[PDB]
Amino acid sequence: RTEKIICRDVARGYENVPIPCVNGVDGEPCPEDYKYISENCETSTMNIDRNITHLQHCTCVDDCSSSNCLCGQLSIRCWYDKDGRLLQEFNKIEPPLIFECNQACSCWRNCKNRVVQSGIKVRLQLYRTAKMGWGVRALQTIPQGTFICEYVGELISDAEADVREDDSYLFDLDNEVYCIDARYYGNISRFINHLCDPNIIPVRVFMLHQDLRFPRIAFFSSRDIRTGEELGFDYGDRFWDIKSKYFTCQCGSEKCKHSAEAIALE
Amino acid sequence: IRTEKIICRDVARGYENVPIPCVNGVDGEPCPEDYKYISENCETSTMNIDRNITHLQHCTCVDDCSSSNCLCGQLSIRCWYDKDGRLLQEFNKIEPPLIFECNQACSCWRNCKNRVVQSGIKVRLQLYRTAKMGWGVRALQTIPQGTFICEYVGELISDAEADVREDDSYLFDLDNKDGEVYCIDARYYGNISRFINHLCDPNIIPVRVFMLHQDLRFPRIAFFSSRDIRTGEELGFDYGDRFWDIKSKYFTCQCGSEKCKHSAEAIALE
Ligand SMILES: CCCC[C@H](NC(=O)c1[nH]c2c(c1C)C(=O)CC(C)(C)C2)c1nc2ccccc2[nH]1
Ligand SMILES: CCCC[C@H](NC(=O)c1[nH]c2c(c1C)C(=O)CC(C)(C)C2)c1nc2ccccc2[nH]1
Ligand SMILES: Nc1ncnc2c1ncn2[C@@H]1O[C@H](C[C@@H](N)CC[C@H](N)C(=O)O)[C@@H](O)[C@H]1O
Ligand SMILES: Nc1ncnc2c1ncn2[C@@H]1O[C@H](C[C@@H](N)CC[C@H](N)C(=O)O)[C@@H](O)[C@H]1O
Ligand SMILES: [Zn+2]
Ligand SMILES: [Zn+2]
Ligand SMILES: [Zn+2]
Ligand SMILES: [Zn+2]
Ligand SMILES: [Zn+2]
Ligand SMILES: [Zn+2]
Ligand SMILES: [Zn+2]
Ligand SMILES: [Zn+2]
Repeated sequence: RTEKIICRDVARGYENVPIPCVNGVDGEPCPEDYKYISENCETSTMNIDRNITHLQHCTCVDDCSSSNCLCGQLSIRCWYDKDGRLLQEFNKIEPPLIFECNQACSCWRNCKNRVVQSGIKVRLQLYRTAKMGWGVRALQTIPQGTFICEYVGELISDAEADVREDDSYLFDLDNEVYCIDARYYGNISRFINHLCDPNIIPVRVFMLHQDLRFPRIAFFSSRDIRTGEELGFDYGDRFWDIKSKYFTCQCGSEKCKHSAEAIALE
Repeated sequence: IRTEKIICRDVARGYENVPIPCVNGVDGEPCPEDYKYISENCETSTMNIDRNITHLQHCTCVDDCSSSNCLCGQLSIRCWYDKDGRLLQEFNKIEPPLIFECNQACSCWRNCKNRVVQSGIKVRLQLYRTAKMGWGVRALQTIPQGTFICEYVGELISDAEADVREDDSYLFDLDNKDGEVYCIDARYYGNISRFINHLCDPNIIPVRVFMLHQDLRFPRIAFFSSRDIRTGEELGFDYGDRFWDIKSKYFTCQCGSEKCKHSAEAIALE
């Protein structure tokens, strides 16, 4: 069975690079039961605080590579090396909040503290997996620490999330608590699966606003990733505690945490 | 015999598609820094802009949105951009129509033909010291008629706020004929447009445009060339008789055109 290219770019040109879709596994057509968006949307009054005088910002006259950058200090330090990658000493288990530079900073748009706001740079592909439906994999080697993509979707309150009947695309910001629901509106990140041996991590980031209701979710590689490797992050125990009553994990890792065999041993 | 100095390689600090340098060959005035350059409109208090994605009108096109089926074109009466991204010749240059560009709710691609203003500055511009009008903006290249130049960017404020500030040197009135009145004030936060002088023989026109939202209270202001512009020519638009009927009480127009309407030479004729 050939691996049919079925969409040249599921992002319709909204990302820096195309995201093709292929399926060499079954007959499932290119997913179209959602609206691809590259940035978060709202479907009720959120009124994100965008008051430019409310932004904390830096006064740097360099490239914001020094430890005196206020934006870096709000992040404990700027965690981006010279190439835009997270430092090796970055805490991949309890990631800090990242405050990037913004439109109030005196620095230039290309300073060292602007990785997530500059968008996707790696070649990704939406593909049909063997056991998990659609997935996302790398079309290039990706060094550890590289920004992959943002979890983009519909901004909704925790109360609205509690009413909705499909939480398969719901990312809880864990702040009043708000969520990103990618069920109806989403980007490439809604197709990234759970892996008990993840290779990307979510990190909360502020960029062009600092409304603490709405951190933005940035995925970075937690290790070097080989070409063709599926991308995945740890959906978390709360997800699998709820979803256990319906299905079990198919990641096939020797340290799988939620497989039938694994849960049966409990 | 003063030589021209380059005093900033990009007043936009890299926020635009292209750098916008500033030069002075006229006096000792340094690069203006009494404002904050921003590439997009800002808020200093809650405007409650309607950004509900389900309120967007959008098209269902699969092509490059060049057909008459495109709803976004229809909302503008038609799509007024030609294949090159220029406003059509028959486009009304007096009371122009609202332009509704395609948006994130449309099914078309980000590169369709109805996305000129949201794609940003493409022509090469220069901030320079004029002889009689302070700073101005001039073209570094030929600019054919109909080309998008830049957006009037600044701080969104209410009518009542504008009336408190009593300073319209950098104030653009959106002139919403229906309901709530808002202004763009580029005094404190602005982009290259704040530096565009008034000309009695103008070569650009402002056009109200909607892009990522369709809150009719907050059209965005897009400047397009109203004629072919030659390299070196200062850009300017007609500030409007209302501006001068207020300001001529204080100073006269220095555009120096034979068709000047606000000169001292012409102020004694009527
Ligand atoms: C589909 C999306 C992946 C599953 C999704 N993850 C998250 O919400 C989530 N929030 C957070 C993290 C993570 C994985 C972190 O790592 C840290 C944090 C960003 C601070 C907060 C999820 N978990 C759920 C639990 C119950 C009901 C629905 C659920 N959806
Ligand atoms: C300094 C900024 C350029 C002067 C500025 N122009 C405008 O507001 C303005 N609005 C409009 C157009 C124009 C020039 C149009 O061509 C048509 C339109 C876009 C529908 C509405 C101005 N004029 C004023 C008159 C009185 C008090 C303050 C003022 N500010
Ligand atoms: N490790 C996993 N084991 C089994 N199913 C998974 C796993 N990870 C993701 N899934 C499936 O994918 C859903 C989560 C989605 N966000 C991921 C995209 C999904 N695979 C799709 O094709 O749309 C889950 O509700 C599961 O149906
Ligand atoms: N036609 C004109 N004649 C004389 N002064 C003008 C003319 N057009 C603009 N100006 C001056 O520039 C102001 C408008 C500004 N938005 C333009 C930039 C301004 N020249 C500056 O140097 O900052 C006016 O209040 C005047 O001070
Ligand atoms: Zn800095
Ligand atoms: Zn900063
Ligand atoms: Zn910076
Ligand atoms: Zn597993
Ligand atoms: Zn269309
Ligand atoms: Zn459209
Ligand atoms: Zn379109
Ligand atoms: Zn004049």
